[PDB]
Amino acid sequence: LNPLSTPQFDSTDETPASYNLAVRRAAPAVVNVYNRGLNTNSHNQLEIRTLGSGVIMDQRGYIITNKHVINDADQIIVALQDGRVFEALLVGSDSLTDLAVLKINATGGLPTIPINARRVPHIGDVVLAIGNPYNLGQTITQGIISATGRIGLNPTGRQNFLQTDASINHGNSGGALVNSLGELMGINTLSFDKSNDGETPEGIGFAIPFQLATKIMDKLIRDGRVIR
Amino acid sequence: DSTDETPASYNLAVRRAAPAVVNVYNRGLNNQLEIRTLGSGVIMDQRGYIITNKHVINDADQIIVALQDGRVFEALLVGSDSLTDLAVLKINATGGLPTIPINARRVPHIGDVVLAIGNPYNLGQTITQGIISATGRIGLNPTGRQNFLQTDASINHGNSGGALVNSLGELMGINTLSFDKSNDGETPEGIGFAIPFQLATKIMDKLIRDGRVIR
Amino acid sequence: FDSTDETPASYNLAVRRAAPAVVNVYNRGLNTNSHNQLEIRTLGSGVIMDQRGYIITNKHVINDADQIIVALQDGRVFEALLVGSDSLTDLAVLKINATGGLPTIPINARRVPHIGDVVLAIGNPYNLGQTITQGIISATGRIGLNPTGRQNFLQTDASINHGNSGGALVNSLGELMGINTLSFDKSNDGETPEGIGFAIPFQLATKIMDKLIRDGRVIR
Repeated sequence: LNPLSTPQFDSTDETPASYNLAVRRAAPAVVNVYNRGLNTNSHNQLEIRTLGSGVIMDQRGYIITNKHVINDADQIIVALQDGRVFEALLVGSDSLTDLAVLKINATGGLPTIPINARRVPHIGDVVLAIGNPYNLGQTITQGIISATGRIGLNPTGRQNFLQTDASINHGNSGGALVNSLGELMGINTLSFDKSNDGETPEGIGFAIPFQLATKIMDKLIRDGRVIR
Repeated sequence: DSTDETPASYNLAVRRAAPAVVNVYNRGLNNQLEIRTLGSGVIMDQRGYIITNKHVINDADQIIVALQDGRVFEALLVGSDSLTDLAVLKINATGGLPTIPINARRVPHIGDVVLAIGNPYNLGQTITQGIISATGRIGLNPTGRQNFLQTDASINHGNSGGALVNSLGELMGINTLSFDKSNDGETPEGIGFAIPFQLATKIMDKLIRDGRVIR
Repeated sequence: FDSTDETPASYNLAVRRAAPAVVNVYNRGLNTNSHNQLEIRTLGSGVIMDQRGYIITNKHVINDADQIIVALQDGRVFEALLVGSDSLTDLAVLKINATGGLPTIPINARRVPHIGDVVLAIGNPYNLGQTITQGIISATGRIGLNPTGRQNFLQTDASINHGNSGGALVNSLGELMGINTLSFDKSNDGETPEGIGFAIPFQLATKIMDKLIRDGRVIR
């Protein structure tokens, strides 16, 4: 076999501006989550009661999602972008953060979300939201970090939310907010649909910061509940 | 023009692509000709044929095309295709019309930055920015077997038939519909669909040659 | 892969440069039951244009105020005085009197917005607190008759909501490009428009401000 390498050939065209690198790194670890409930008022068949997204946090099969998504589920289904579908067990949940942890049991290696514990999110950072709006299939939307928390009391009622204008819709809750490197910045929350005044908000969404999310996950895995 | 290239900008894509995107008006008799609906169109190649969506020009008594340079021409229908929702128009202008950049070698990738170019609410040509959000989508309607690019570049009534382009100004798609199905009153945000350019060019060529898509 | 040494794409430089000079503006209404609390009649934003404490906002934000309150991102809160307003351009100028230095918005008088330029909108949507949203310049005025009825609006798809009016639209260098105003929120067909917002170009806004400061009003 010839010991010398052959030239590698590459595109002859200019490179389009793109966040595909972040997508390739992060999106395989973001799953579609389905809450199925027995329809008691029919023949007890399972049906999708609500849906959202989730993030595979480690190779063992632990997944973070939102508690409201999986509340009162008779069966929780997790679908990966490679086509695999699993039934998940509920490990635990925390109402104070609206986070829940699921566990799946898989034979083949699981993709995991990139996490850089030393990365500090900054206002103005470009972010991608990854989730399953309206069950159309995994969708990537792009925005920036609009705020990283609040000092004063405010309409979210919270002080540590990330805020973003990456389009968030029903189905995105529990999914990932990542930066342009594919690093997890947060877990997207429920969508903000209507203002107190009755206006339709545009480009206003919230996420639980990743540092808090991982801390809560670890507690739920270890103890099955958050003791404070 | 002495254009200042300093700020972060997609003006390069705009200057290359936007002159080739036209405003399309579907006018019907009343007493007189009123606008029934409107959209956009893309001047595709040196031949000067314009692509738009069939739903934009359907049942039109008169089709008007307005170029960004201020000229206004009646357009004549070359052909259309219901399955792909595409139509091709010709205008009676002399040649040399600005054309959209097209790169047949380019594969749209999820995450690519894109600009939507069209005429939302008859405001005049409008550029909005997003990314390719997904590929191979059946669209707003759950039943179909067509393939769409999905984008979060904001599109509104009046964008249909318009261009979706990348940072190079290359045509990625023809914007076609916005997802608007609500669960319980909320408004879907940032979910729009476009016909991939590769399909649009294949259908255009068939309509130019045969006047219809022969299947 | 290992992304530790990689740098996230960011417009934080523009935010750090411009955001401190963008204030929350509150139009307070006392009514009968809110004499001793802040009941908000109207919500908006404003831009500190110079160290003296002159602030640009929109006239509709401050119309009919019993009191005008301005809050800075550094936590300072001031009573603001109405210096003047211009109905034609829907601009108003406020004045605050502060002991400590004030942040001012970056201005590059030679820079002009171009279609496709990346922009950040900075304001106080829904009283959430200062919020940065990102879009591009969608249009720079219109030559002919159009649905805004005006010819000089910047149009942008940076998300704008109630509370943003009077705030800043800045480019990637943090330079002021315009003053955000009301967005297109409901079409005649009953649809909800997305990504259609308008701003007054900064050159026009600065001219109006200068006149209002000098005369208390635009003299024709």
